[PDB]
Amino acid sequence: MFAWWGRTVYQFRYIVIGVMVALCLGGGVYGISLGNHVTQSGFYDEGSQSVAASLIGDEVYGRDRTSHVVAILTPPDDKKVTDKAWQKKVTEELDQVVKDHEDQIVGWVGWLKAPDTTDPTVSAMKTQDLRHTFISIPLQGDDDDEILKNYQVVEPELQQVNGGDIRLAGLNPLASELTGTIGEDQKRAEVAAIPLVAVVLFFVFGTVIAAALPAIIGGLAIAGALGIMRLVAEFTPVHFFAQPVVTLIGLGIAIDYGLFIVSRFREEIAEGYDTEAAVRRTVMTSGRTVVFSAVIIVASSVPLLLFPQGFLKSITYAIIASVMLAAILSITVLAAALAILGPRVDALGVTTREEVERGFWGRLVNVVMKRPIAFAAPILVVMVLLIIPLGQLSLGGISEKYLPPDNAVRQSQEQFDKLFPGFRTEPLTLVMKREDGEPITDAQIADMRAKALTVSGFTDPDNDPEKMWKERPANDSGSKDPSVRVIQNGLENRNDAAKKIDELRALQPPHGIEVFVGGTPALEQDSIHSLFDKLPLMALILIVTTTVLMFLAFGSVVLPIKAALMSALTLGSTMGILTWMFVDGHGSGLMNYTPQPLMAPMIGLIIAVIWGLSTDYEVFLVSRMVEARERGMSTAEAIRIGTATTGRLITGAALILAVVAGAFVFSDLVMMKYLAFGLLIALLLDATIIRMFLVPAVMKLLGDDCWWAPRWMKRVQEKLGLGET
Repeated sequence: MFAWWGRTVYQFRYIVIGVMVALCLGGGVYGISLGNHVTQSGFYDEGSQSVAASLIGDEVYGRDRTSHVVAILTPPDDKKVTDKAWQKKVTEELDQVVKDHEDQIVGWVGWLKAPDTTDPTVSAMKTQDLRHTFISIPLQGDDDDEILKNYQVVEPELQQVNGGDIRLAGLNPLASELTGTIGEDQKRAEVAAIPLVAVVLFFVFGTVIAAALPAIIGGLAIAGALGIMRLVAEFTPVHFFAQPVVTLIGLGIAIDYGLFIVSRFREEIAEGYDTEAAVRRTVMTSGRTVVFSAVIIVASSVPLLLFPQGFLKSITYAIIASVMLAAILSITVLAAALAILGPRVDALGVTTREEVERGFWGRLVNVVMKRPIAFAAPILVVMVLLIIPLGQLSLGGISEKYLPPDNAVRQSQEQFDKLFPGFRTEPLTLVMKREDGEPITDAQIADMRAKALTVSGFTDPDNDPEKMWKERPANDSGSKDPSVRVIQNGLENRNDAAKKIDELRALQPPHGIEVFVGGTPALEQDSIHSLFDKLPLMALILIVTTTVLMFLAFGSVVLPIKAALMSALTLGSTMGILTWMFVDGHGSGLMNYTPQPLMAPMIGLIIAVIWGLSTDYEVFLVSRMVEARERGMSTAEAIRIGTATTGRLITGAALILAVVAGAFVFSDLVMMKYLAFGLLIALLLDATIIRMFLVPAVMKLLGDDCWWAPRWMKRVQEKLGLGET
């Protein structure tokens, strides 16, 4: 058991050193190079009819690659686009890029390719003043990654047209801007964070090693996480911006764990215990808390596996492997290292009031317990207002509003969207499939169109129903099948989408043929519906699982349901404050971002994380309160000893959470600013208001009830082998 590994680490000291040092360099080269090999197109389309209709549509008519990049060309010296010499010049320039990238571009299409054309919409492309015209440059590729790599192959030559004066916007210029914000945020973090975390560590300690240890743990952590994921990638892959967030969160709570390990070790050394005895009780003492915290986090993450998605699933998978690897390094490499040197790790030093505050905390807790209603009244009245704002919530999807207002690409896009209205559309698709496989008659088409025309409220920009519900264009790379045909059309107001969506699904097609209703508005409204359909069951599993787990940690049945209710209150209050600052806009002008609806599954993730985090700190605290109560003594003694042996710990764990929170205020990315700020604010509010107000008051209210426990449940607890408090 632990005694065995205790003696084995001395007998195998040489190989654990040779392996773990070899592993970090090996994991570094294999990790920095390889293992992240997953696509970015496909984290949201999961099941439903709209996705089947999208695969069938792409399979028959072929993927449409014209809506990738739109470049706006402007002649210098205020010359108009009708200038013929310039057009020839840029055409040769265009032909020059066509000469250099035949393997990436199919070709260019637009009014320039046919100045004298009878096509209405193309004559509607030129602006009424004949001063601006934009062209589309489709690129080769079967997925967005190959496309992006082609954009990076062509961006130089495309950015060199018009003597360098050319603004590049669109899908690929934006994807490039996003991943570049990734690199800017990583480097910003490594040049703003490692010095800040260096001075914060140096200002809390007095010896170099104690402050240098969390950094050593941090470097080994990312190396071992990249190695874990390299092993994970043979079965399931991990991707995205969601990886650095996983490294900052894991490295943070991991430093918290090693903070509680260095603190408990210094404490046992100061009481006068030898290294072995101290390490054995700290091991079990910490390890039992980490095991409880981990099983709690697992119960917080598995329900998402009850309802799959993708991006979220990959993150919950990353969290489980990150917390488990953190616990393993906490109870293996670190504990052994601290065991050999011991207190002479603090010997050399930099050669070249905590008790007064702890007493103020004791006098203040005695004042609170002395006049509790003066605290209970304001807290519970503060409670009603938390959910007032919660009701206001709206749910939406991704769009160009997701970037900061000073980004060049967004303004270029907004200019395109105001200069050339009507070209950008999000249409609903009517995918038609016959099971006989035989062709669809012209009459069957005029009949389907007449029934789609029996529903009002659908856009008609031409002002003519004969031209409505056109057939989709057939590209030269689709397996044309007369068994499938699709017609599409946008909405005048995306808000009537929900109403009209129910009208589209309710239509009865002809006898033998089947109709599929698709398009991006339907996938979004079906994920929204499925989430608000499975939200009650999610909360149900979350509550029953956390209550039984607390019924196992504690011996009571009322205390777990009480903590569950107070954790639900904290949850509701957190999402109510978030809706109160992100939906109505109070605070948007200062932090520089635009208020808009949130992506619901991210609110599910934040609820699970906050719940598990507050529960872990509740188990750590009441776990020490119960250990002291189980050691005898009166209630006031157990209270004082608890809020005395941990005031300095919860204070340092808070300083740490604030340093990391300042690193997430520097984490950039607007949708990351909303999430990271939500977690930081709620975490500080709960960890400085909820725990310290609610706990002393509730325990006081219970009184002697705090110790009751059914007899058969105490024998069950004893029959499993648990109770080494």
